[PDB]
Amino acid sequence: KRCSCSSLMDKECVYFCH
Amino acid sequence: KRCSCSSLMDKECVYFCH
Repeated sequence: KRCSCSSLMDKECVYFCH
Repeated sequence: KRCSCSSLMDKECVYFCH
């Protein structure tokens, strides 16, 4: 992964980080 | 912060995550 999201419900973060 | 970056050299990750 590019990063680990603080909130797993933060879908844009999940998409960015994966 | 929004997320934790795998590399702090990855500046777009820093800007998105911080």
